[PDB]
Amino acid sequence: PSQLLNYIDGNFVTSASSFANINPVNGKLISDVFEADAKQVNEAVVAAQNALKGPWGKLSVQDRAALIHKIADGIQARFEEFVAAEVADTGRPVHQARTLDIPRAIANFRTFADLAKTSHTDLFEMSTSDGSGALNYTVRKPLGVIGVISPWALPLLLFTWKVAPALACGNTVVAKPSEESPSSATLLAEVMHDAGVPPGVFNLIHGFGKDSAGEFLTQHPGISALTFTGESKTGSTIMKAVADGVKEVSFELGGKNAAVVFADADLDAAIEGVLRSSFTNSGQVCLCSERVYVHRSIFDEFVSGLKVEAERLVVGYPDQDGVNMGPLISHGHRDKVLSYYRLAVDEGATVVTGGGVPKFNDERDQGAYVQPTIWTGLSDKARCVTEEIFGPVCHISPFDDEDEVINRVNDSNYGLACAIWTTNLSRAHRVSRQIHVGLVWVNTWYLRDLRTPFGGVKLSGLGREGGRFSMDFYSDIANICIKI
Amino acid sequence: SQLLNYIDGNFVTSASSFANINPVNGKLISDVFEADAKQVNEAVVAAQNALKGPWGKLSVQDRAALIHKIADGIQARFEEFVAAEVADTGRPVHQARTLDIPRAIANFRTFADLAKTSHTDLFEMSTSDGSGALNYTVRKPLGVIGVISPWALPLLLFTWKVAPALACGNTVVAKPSEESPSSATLLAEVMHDAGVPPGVFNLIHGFGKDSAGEFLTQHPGISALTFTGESKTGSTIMKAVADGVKEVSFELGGKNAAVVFADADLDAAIEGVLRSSFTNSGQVCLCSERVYVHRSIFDEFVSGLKVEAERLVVGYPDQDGVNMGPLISHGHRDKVLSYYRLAVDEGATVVTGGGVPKFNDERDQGAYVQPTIWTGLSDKARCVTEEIFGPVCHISPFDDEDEVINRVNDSNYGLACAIWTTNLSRAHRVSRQIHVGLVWVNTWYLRDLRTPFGGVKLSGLGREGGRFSMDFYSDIANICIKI
Amino acid sequence: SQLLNYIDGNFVTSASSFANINPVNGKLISDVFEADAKQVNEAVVAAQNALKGPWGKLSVQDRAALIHKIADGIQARFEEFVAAEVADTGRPVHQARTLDIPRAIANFRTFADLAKTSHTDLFEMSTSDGSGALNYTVRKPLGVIGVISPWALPLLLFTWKVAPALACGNTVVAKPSEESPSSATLLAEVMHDAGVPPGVFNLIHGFGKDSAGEFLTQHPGISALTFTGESKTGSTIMKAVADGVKEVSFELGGKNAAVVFADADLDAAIEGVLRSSFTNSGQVCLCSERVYVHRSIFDEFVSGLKVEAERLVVGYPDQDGVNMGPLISHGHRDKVLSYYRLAVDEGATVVTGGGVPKFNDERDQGAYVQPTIWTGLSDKARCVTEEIFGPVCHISPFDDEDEVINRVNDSNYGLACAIWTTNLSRAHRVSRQIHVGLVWVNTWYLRDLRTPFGGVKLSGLGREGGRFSMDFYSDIANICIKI
Amino acid sequence: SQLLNYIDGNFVTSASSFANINPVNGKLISDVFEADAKQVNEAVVAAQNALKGPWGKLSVQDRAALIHKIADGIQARFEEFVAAEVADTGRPVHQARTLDIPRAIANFRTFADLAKTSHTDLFEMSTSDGSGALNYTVRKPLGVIGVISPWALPLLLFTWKVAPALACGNTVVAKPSEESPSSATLLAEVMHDAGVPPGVFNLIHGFGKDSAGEFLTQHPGISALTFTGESKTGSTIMKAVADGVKEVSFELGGKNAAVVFADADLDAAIEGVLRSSFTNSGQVCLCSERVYVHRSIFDEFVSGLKVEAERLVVGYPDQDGVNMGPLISHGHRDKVLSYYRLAVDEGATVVTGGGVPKFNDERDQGAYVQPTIWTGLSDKARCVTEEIFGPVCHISPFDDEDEVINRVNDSNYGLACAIWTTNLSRAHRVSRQIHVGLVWVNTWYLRDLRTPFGGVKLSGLGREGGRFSMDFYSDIANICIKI
Ligand SMILES: NC(=O)c1ccc[n+]([C@@H]2O[C@H](COP(=O)([O-])OP(=O)(O)OC[C@H]3O[C@@H](n4cnc5c(N)ncnc54)[C@H](O)[C@@H]3O)[C@@H](O)[C@H]2O)c1
Ligand SMILES: NC(=O)c1ccc[n+]([C@@H]2O[C@H](COP(=O)([O-])OP(=O)(O)OC[C@H]3O[C@@H](n4cnc5c(N)ncnc54)[C@H](O)[C@@H]3O)[C@@H](O)[C@H]2O)c1
Ligand SMILES: O=C/C=C/C=C(\O)C(=O)O
Ligand SMILES: O=C/C=C/C=C(\O)C(=O)O
Ligand code: NA
Ligand code: NA
Ligand code: NA
Ligand code: NA
Repeated sequence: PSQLLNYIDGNFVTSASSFANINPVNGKLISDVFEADAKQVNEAVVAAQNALKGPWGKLSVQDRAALIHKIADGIQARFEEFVAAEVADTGRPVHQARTLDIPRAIANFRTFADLAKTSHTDLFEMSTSDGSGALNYTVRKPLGVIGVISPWALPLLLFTWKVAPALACGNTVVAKPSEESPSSATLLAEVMHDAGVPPGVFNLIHGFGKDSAGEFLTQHPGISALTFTGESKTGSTIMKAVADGVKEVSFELGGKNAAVVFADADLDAAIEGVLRSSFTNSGQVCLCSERVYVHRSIFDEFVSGLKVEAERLVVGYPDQDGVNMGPLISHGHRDKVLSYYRLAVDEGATVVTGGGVPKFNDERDQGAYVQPTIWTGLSDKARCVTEEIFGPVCHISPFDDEDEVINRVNDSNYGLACAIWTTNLSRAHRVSRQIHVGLVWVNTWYLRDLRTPFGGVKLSGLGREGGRFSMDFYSDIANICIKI
Repeated sequence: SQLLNYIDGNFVTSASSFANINPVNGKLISDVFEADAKQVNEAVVAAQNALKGPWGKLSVQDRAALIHKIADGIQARFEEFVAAEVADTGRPVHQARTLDIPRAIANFRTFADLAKTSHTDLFEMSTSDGSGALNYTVRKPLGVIGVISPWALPLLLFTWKVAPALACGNTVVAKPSEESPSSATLLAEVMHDAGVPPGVFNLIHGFGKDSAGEFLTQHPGISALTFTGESKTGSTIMKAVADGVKEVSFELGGKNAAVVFADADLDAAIEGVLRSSFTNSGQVCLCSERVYVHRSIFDEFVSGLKVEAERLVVGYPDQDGVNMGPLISHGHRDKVLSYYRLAVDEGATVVTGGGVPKFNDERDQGAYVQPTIWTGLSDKARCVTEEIFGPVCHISPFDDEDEVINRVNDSNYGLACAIWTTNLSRAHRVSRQIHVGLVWVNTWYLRDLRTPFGGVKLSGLGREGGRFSMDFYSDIANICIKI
Repeated sequence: SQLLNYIDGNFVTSASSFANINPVNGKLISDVFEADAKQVNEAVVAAQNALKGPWGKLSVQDRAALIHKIADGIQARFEEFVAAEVADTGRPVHQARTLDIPRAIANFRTFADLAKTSHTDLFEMSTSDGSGALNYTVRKPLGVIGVISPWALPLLLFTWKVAPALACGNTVVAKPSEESPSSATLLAEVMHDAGVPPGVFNLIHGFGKDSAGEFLTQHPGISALTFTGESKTGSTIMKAVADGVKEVSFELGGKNAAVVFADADLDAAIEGVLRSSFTNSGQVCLCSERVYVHRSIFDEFVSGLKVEAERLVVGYPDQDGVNMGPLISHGHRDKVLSYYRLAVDEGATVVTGGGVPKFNDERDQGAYVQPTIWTGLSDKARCVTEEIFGPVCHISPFDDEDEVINRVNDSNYGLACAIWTTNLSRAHRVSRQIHVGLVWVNTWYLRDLRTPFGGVKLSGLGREGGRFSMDFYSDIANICIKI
Repeated sequence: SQLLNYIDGNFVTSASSFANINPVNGKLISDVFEADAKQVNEAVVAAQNALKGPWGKLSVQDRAALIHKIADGIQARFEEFVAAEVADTGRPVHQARTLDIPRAIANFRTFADLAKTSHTDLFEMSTSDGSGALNYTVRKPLGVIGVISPWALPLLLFTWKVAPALACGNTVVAKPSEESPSSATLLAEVMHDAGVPPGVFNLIHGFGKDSAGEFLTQHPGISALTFTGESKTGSTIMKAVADGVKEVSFELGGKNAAVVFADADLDAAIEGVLRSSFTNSGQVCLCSERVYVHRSIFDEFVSGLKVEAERLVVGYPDQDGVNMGPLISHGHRDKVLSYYRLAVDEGATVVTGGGVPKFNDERDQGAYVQPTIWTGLSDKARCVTEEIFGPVCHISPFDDEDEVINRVNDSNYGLACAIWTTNLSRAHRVSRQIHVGLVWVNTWYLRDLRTPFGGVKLSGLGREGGRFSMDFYSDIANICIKI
């Protein structure tokens, strides 16, 4: 069918070997993707290094920002093509792609272009022993070549979340999208080319991780930084890989996030909110709630309500009427998720709903669908309650006391996000500050202001991105001290 | 003299002890107790528990007041700290009195003040339902901070990490260099006497591999590791903490250049390069071991620096008009001399020094070397590309501005650079093109503690100082309220 | 018993003096020397000259250190300051010990700390020739700051202006209220003893119109006039400095509302509104003279507040259990009692108070009034729209959230508002809709000195506090270097 | 043509009208309708109401998008705006195409962008009960912004105020100079076509006293008055708004100095001072009317500048290589020529110029004057101390750096200064000592829109630009939540 090429030094190029891109809706082949080899990865990095010395390196911040807005214009001009690409790779509902995924990719470019135009640095005056003084001023310069490695959860959103600030800060880029979701990134390369982005500034390499393009990229001494979103264990691997070169790193690594529903929550809103936080993108978001804590006084009503709403969810085709959930990303990921579904039963869970695979009795049975699933009855120490599944699942447990639930939320090796439901003013601020995570939402979930710091604690990450945090990470911060 | 660990509010010995040796005369100063894995665990657990005790309940203002009390404690025992630092390292008493100890005090006071005045951000946004949302950020303590520090500027560097760590409400497990354990031990006494709650500040003594340093980096209970020292050690530590994805902050030395343009105040530049090459006997990460001087003033510059270099007094720390003490250790002298010989083998001209002075007293059992200047090596020579960390510099002529910028940047390191020029445009044009974290113009190692400090390439990861320290030593959390 | 001016490093008398009267008993406390136009000129010229003296050459660190010594000086004479504030105003000794004097000290320390830690901005831009330019900003002293303060919280308000003025390196000519001259005079002594150079801080006593206050505002040698007091006086001062285009900053009182929603913690709201209505006998610009209570809890709220108001002990500043002292002066009492009468004529129900207590002792020669609560007036009544500045509130029921927001905002003033609610969305939704400079939720007059402070409409111009004071009391200069 | 008011979404005429006259040739360009007091009231009331309409409901993002569409609209009619600016003022077409119109576009885009990216502050504090509090600040629209602008840079200065006003969500009543009403009227058309809701932007035409300008300043319905123009007028306006305590922001011109040090690039400095003295025929608030040149290069500088001034082409706005058009009006020429005479009477040597060119065509009916250079005047001469606002400069020698700093600062004005020097230290040392809001080194009027812009002394009150505009055109509110 279609073919997805690498984009290296201003040219789309094939490779000696290719791999299949499979549609998870029906198991069908979508495209062949050309896997970049070590030589092609080197060529990309070298091209990126050289482009720093070319026209790109000479652009004013204003001209750079203008070109980045042109990249965003180019995505907007091919909006439905990008929607189609993202949907084909992942099975996500078309409505989700049209409202979350593709708009956020456009917004990523525009916001960081704007931040680049408006951001400034610092001036520090000091006295000296001779009485004449000195001036210290800081500047932001490009860090150099940014290696970007992104996952399949929100392919274009996460890819552009890294590529946008990288380019806004005047860096050049070598970027490796997930082998599961290569299409929109390839379309993005086309937009870059058509927008007139100079050769070598943006390079797209396809492939896998170990023994493939991903590993080749992290090991290349020519990069200045590696920014990554994906599995915690992969973060550790990458951190070791770049250590000999002391490369700058930025990791967002998923979690085992909790939602907490206090007795004073708006109960219908909380049920809807937890439905969203547990089952959005079929549970395949690092920010999803796989643990839910509900006050004992409302526990039964909450569980019954969520069961009903989960069973109301339409699981099916991306453009099907009223669809809420598509499949998992791949048969391989479904294997992991189903193994946890089995483990929960073995650990003594009550399966409130789901727990298996829907039977469609059509081509979708060859796809990688699972049921939205709710568990109760597990202890806080069960594997299914402590390890990240990354499926459309949550376990629900009662609690009695505010300090109790705070400690239970924090009793985790992860620390990415938490969502709290309460109508009480003091409770909202008092509890949120005590949760050991990078991101707290109160009475909502995954509401994003791109200027805010975003990241996690513990195994969930290293560093922050977003707003000034990205402007700092993707820049060399240099202090220049002038003796007067 | 005995130096004990300080764990959970108590001074404790260990099963193993090692020698602390004065580098001036090779004499024994103290027995130092080496923390084992069990004690390192005891320290981290104590620090974890201290976050949940009285320390964790202090307001930012009360926390800052207590930190100013630590600073008062150092000031009150000022000469004791001076003598501890001098005994360990052989540094001139005058340097200890003007740089090392006052900076330690200033580190605590500055970060205490930054903590009092610092604030975070508020972002407003609109939502679909027309009600809006607000996102605000807060800085919280990161948790337990692991601190591993080197011997170059013992108390200064130790407190450069410990002060912001405490100011941000963290607890600390700190391991000073086995070569300079004394002032950190006296700090533990000041902390105790100021009434810092047990577990908040813990001091562990020992080495790196198979010792307290390694055990600290491997401990799952810490939240960050901040480190200053050798680049290869940074790499090792970065691998060590990777499985726990710990926050890291590294300053890793370098091979720094000074550049003297033809329009420099020549006398000021000679004096400045003498300072940047030979301060603390050249044992500062920021020292200029490479110097580039415009061809038109090269001979005059080299001659002038030779004269000044040979006027330097190498002797006892309290000796009249002393300029230089010994190197930190005989082991370090072995490294440095090995480089002295390598320079000759590489075809260098030895403008001055190149050996060790002869004292005919106890100092001959110490670890002294001479201030040394080389010329005549190529840019690819090992002696011009590898960090020596001794009182040495190589001087090379250059002709063009773009040329020297490229030669300065042609390095796997990238910590600092000092530029000498009287020209306005040149200062700003050139400074911005040097690939380092820190540039000084017409000075060297002039420090405003609010500024970002750190390196690029093999010279580091991250920035500390001012708000960069307030961010690194804090959990930054975003709280989003849907209205 | 005699209060002198402090001009160019010397305490000086004047040709005329006026009486300082104790409002507890109407007795004479001291005679105060009134600065004439000639002495006001002498003060401004000395302040101009001090800018060129040792004060001008101090580093920001040395300046901050000295300001901390001023604070130390107040702390060393803490009880004398308490006695001074209490004598002039009749405020309870407990209030003076807990609010007034500690805030004056905190004012100096906080702005000293901000001076030490604050920095400015660097902007890079590209140019036609490809070489670029740098713009950087600096904060410099504005010059001579004229400070005019009121009698409400005499030392607190005086130092609220003097502390940032001095922290930013200005020199100062300051005129405290004729009603409360004592603590400002003691402050002059602290400055003197602290070694603040002559001319840096000058104290001038007197009245407003046709006296020291007027003369100061009309002097061409000042660089700014900061003022807290009556709104119409703000307008007068704004016209007075206009020909010189002087920088101005005004906080001008108001007619503040407290709002108690049906979901409020009722007991907390009652105690809260007791504080916000009767603190300092209702003589604070931030006091709530209008109160809106949801009709479901209206009767219960008014009953509870009546009981608590009637439990207030009104009396001597050192009286066991005293809660309220007198009004500042007989003349101010005349105004307040005029409003007490007007309220009755306007149809008010007097829930409690409404007159003067009968003590049958020397307090009857003082300026006491009763804490007072009204109900039953229209939103357009004079007693509900005009600032009384006494220990009084009118309470009105309301039904709807949008209704009460509009009623709060229906005012020519806009200083502060206190809102009582336990609902998360309501707190943030309502607070952002109130047209004032300052909103408190579930509290009142809780002050973080870093925050912007000021009013809208007739309640002010500009903001002070934190960075806003650092900006106002500074020349902000932009320096652009073409490279 | 005919230029109408734009009020509540409609173009409207008036009872009275006045002439718009081309200063190149004295010909009538348009009739302009003068808004009366009734119409000013209608505009302010329309602005107040528009705050409660769809404008007030827009998200910051949607508001910024709309402002970007305003900018798009000006760009889409770029040459129409150019022709309008040129017709009114006689400015060179090249200047209008490179400075005036592009800056108007950039004004809207920059403040739209700043609105999108700017945020506010979060401060945490501890309280007695140990539960804590949080203070967060928000930026809200101030309300109705009155804008009064002058004829020096008509659309640039008009949009410099209107853009941040709209970006901060205010509504606007704006009064452009009677001398240059065209581009503002075109801007009203752009707003209308972009779909800016009725009442959000209102344009009123007329004069000052007893006309639209005065009526606007006296209207109690405005929330602020921002103004650029003559110092005396700023003073008058400051008095006019005083009774309402309206927020004010003033930039008020000056008597700016250029300084040329002996180490300057002399050719660059000659070119630089040519630009700073004669750009827009010297009709910019920032122009250098005083020049100080080191004695050692004084003669060479003056001869060089004389030659370059005499090569300036004075003539038609679209003439081949024109450098200078006429002055704004015959009335302004009367003022400027009166100063030309006065300089001679004060004993000046007329190095070049001093009269009016003879064209022998329609330009003789215009308002042209010659670029003029004087020498030989005292620092106290009227022509050296009073703003002329024509294409003139006086040049005086100096000997010492501290001397020249004092001479530059010896002025009742303090807007800007340009300094020429190749020395690094001198650039930073001297710039910091000049008592003005704006310093340029080795350039002049190089603008980064994010930087603070304003003057000291009689040259202004407040700063605008970047965050300073975001603060001025907003209500800053502090919301304190007790937890
Ligand atoms: N950046 C600097 O300021 C700095 C300071 C001193 C030395 N150095 C460089 O390194 C050389 C010094 O030798 P060194 O052994 O003292 O440097 P080092 O970097 O190995 O030692 C620094 C600190 O880290 C500890 N450490 C060493 N190995 C460790 C490990 N595997 N895990 C945890 N901690 C470990 C040490 O005990 C010591 O406290 C010098 O020649 C110089 O080039 C740099
Ligand atoms: N905002 C506040 O904190 C505050 C404080 C005190 C009083 N007030 C209000 O004002 C009334 C008090 O009367 P007041 O006379 O004491 O207030 P005032 O505003 O007239 O006096 C305040 C200060 O300004 C000075 N002053 C007065 N007129 C002046 C003038 N024309 N030029 C220069 N300085 C002048 C005074 O001497 C005093 O130091 C109260 O009833 C109350 O409503 C407000
Ligand atoms: O040996 C390296 C020196 C580091 C200096 C600092 O960290 C400092 O001065 O803050
Ligand atoms: O005539 C006065 C100059 C005004 C310039 C500006 O306000 C600007 O360039 O922003
Ligand atoms: Na796929
Ligand atoms: Na030692
Ligand atoms: Na009195
Ligand atoms: Na005209």
